[PDB]
Amino acid sequence: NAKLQTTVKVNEQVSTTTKSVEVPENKDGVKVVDTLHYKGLVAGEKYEVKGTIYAVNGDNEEEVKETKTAEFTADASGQGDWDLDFGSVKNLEAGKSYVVYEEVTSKENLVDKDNNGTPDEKQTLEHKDPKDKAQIMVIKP
Repeated sequence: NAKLQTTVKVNEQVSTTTKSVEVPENKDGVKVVDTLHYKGLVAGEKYEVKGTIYAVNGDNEEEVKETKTAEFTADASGQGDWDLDFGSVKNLEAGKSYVVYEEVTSKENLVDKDNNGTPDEKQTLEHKDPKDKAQIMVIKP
């Protein structure tokens, strides 16, 4: 029911579903922000987010380059955007591609998974797509 899509922004360049940003190499730092587009969350609840940047060659993810955790609050309508700011990310190398993965977990138990009338499980979302262009940056010279 709940869905998570993501959009990576590098400096002012924004990846889309049809076009990953091609970013001129700057090993001293490029600013990376990932927007989480969520739907189907519980209004006003806190959620813990863990974002990861991986070097990606095909479907195979290589090393983790960067990690960032944060706590957000779900919009009143249970759908909206969160910005996870990785800050200045170093040593993204020309000729390589990097993908952002997101993991979302409610602070509180919200799901009655055991069908006992009581929330007993956290609501969990994830977007870990190595082929999602919207979450990919390509570094160029």
